[PDB]
Amino acid sequence: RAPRRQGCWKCGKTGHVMAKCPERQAG
Ligand SMILES: [Zn+2]
Repeated sequence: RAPRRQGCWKCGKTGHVMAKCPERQAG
């Protein structure tokens, strides 16, 4: 899943997305 949304689809930053961001729930 390439970073097509340019960064997370919630934080708004590259280098990681909503799947790799530091806060993606992950329960
Ligand atoms: Zn991020």
